Amino acid sequence: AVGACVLCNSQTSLRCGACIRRPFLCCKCCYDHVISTSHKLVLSVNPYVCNAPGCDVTDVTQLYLGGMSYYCKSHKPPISFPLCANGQVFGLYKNTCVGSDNVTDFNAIATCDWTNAGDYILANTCTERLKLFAAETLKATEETFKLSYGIATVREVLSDRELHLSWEVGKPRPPLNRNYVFTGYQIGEYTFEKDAVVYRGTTTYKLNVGDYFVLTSHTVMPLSAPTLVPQEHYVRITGLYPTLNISDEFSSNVANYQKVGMQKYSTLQGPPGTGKSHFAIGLALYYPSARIVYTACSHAAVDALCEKALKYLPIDKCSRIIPARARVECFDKFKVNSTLEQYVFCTVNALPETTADIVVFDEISMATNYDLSVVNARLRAKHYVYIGDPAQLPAPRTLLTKGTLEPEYFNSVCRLMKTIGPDMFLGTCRRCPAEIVDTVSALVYDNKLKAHKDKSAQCFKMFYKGVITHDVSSAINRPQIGVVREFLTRNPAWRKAVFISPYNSQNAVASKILGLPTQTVDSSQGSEYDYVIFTQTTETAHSCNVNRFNVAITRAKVGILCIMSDRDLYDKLQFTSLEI
Ligand SMILES: Nc1ncnc2c1ncn2[C@@H]1O[C@H](COP(=O)(O)OP(=O)(O)OP(=O)(O)O)[C@@H](O)[C@H]1O
Ligand SMILES: Nc1ncnc2c1ncn2[C@@H]1O[C@H](COP(=O)(O)OP(=O)(O)OP(=O)(O)O)[C@@H](O)[C@H]1O
Ligand SMILES: [Zn+2]
Ligand SMILES: [Zn+2]
Ligand SMILES: [Zn+2]
Repeated sequence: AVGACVLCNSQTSLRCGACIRRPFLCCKCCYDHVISTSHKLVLSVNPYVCNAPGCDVTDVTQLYLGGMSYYCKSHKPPISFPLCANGQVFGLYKNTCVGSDNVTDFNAIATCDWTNAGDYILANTCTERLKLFAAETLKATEETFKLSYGIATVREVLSDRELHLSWEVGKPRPPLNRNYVFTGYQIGEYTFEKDAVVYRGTTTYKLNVGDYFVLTSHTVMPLSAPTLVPQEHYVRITGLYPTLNISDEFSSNVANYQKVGMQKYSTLQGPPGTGKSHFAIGLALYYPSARIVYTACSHAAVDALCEKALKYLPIDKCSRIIPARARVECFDKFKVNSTLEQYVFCTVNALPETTADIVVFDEISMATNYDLSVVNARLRAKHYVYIGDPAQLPAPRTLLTKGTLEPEYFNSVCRLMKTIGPDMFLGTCRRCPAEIVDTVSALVYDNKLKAHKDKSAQCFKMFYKGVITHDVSSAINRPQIGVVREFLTRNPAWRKAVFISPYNSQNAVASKILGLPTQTVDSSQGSEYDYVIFTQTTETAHSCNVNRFNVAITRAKVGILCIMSDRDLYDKLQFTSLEI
C-alpha cells in the first residue's frame, strides 16, 4: 500500500481505486486527479470510505479524518479534518510530496477509452513515467475488451479445412483473419477465414460438433523499465572489440558499427531493401566476441535474422528461443532454447532475463511502448540498436477507430526518428526497380532514397475504380480482379506473381479467380517477390495510407502492376500507364 508516485516518484500510501491500473499518486498528484476527474475512490493501507455503519460514501472529496478513521459530513466527529484540503489528499509522507505539472496529461490517459488517435498521441509525448502508465492502461483495456466478442461453436465439420460455425447471440463477432487467434476446447489454437469458414489449426485435430473457440486473452503485468534507457555518449568504443579484417561485403557499415559502440543506444532507419538484416548480422562480424541478442515482435522477423545469420555466423554459437507453449513453426536450423549461446534469436514476448553486449531489436515500427519497456526490463545490455523504418507499418491498434496514427507516435523510437532523426540511415535501395524507388523516395523519404537498380520497364499502373462490395467491413473489388485476369492472359511471365491487396476478402476472391499466392500488404512487410500485382480495392483511409502504399509497392524485385482507385496515388506512381 506504499509506493512511488507515477507522476513525481514521491513516496505515498495512496492509490487511485478508479483507474484500472491502481497507480500510486502522492498527496498532491492524487488531489489534482480526484478534483478534475470522475475518479473519487482513493485507496490507502485501508480504503478511504466512510466508516459509520451502513454508510456508502466513498467520494474522497466528501470524507474527513476523525481520529484514525474516515467519515462523511453526516457521520464525522466534531474534531475532524477534510481528507481533501490545501491541494492535497491526506496520506503518509504529506510533507515530502513534490507534485507534478503534468497531471492534466495523467488525467486524460487515466480516463480515455483509447478509440481516438489523440489518446495515442498523448501516450507518446508525455514524460517517461507517464508513457509506461499509458502503455499498461492501454494494454489492459485492449485485453479486457477481448471479452466482448462472442463464443463460436462448431455446428458441423465440412472437410479438413472448412466448417460451419455457430456464433453466440448478444455479442459481436470478431473479424475472421489471420490476426485473430482463438483457443479451441484445450485442442490448440485456430484461425478462421471466410456460410462456410476456413479453419487452420496448430495441429491436425479431429474437430467435433460442440467444440468451441474463444479469443486468446492475456493478463497484463506492470512495467518498470523505461521505453528507452537514458542516452550515453562515450569517448571511444565501450565493451566491444573490433576486428581488423572485416570482409568487404560488410565494410560499408564500418563507420555505423563504430557509432553503435560509442553510444548506449542508436537508431537505424532502413527503407525497404536497403540492407537491414545485412547491417544487423555484419554487426556481429565486426564485433566477433560480442554476445548479441537479436529480437523483434513477430516470429517472422526473428526468423529472417536467423536465415541471415545462418549464412554468415557460426551455427554452433546460435540459438533460436521458442516458447515452450509452441504456437507457430519457427526457424529450425539452430539449436533450440540454448539461452547461453553467444547469439540468441528470440521474439520480445519470449525474452529470457539475461545480459548481452549488444541487443538488436528489429522491425521497430511494429513495436509498441509496452514491447520497448519489456525489452529493457529483461535485457541488460551495454548497447541497444533499434532497426526499422517509420515509413512502414505499425502494430494494429485494435481499439483505435477515430483518426489515423502518424509515424511519430508509433512508439518512442519512431518518435525520435521522426523528430531528431535516426542515428543512421541506409540510403540505397538494392531490391526494387528504379521506378518504384523514385516513387517512394519522393513519397515518404524526402527524396533521400537512391536506386541502385535501373528502371525495369516492367512497372505498370492502371486507373480503374471498379465495383466495391463488402464482406462485413473487408472490401472486395471483382472488376479490379477481372482486369488482372485479362492482364495475365497477355503477360505470361507474371503467372508467378504474388497478389497483394489491403483487404483479406479481396485476397480470398483473387485466390479462387486468379490462382496466385496472395498476401495482405501488412503481412507482406519484410518480404520480397519478383513480380507483384496490387489492387488498391477501394479509396479509403486504409487503402490510401502512404505507409501501407510504400510497403505494398516495395515488395517487388522485377515488376509490379498496380490497379489503383485513388487519383493522387495513381499520379505519383512513376510507372507506364496501361489502357482499357
Ligand atoms: N575480446 C576481447 N579482446 C581483448 N580484450 C578483451 C576482450 N574481452 C575482454 N577483454 C579485456 O578483459 C577485460 C575484462 O572483460 P570484461 O568483459 O569484464 O570487461 P568489459 O565489460 O568488456 O569492459 P569495458 O566495458 O570497460 O570495456 C576487458 O576490460 C578487456 O580489457
Ligand atoms: N552494406 C552493404 N554492402 C554491400 N552489399 C550489401 C550491403 N547491404 C546489403 N547488401 C547486399 O544486399 C543483399 C540483401 O540485403 P539484406 O539481406 O539486408 O536484405 P534487403 O531486402 O536488401 O534489405 P532489408 O532487410 O533492409 O529489407 C545482401 O545479401 C548483400 O548482397
Ligand atoms: Zn484514477
Ligand atoms: Zn506525485
Ligand atoms: Zn457516512
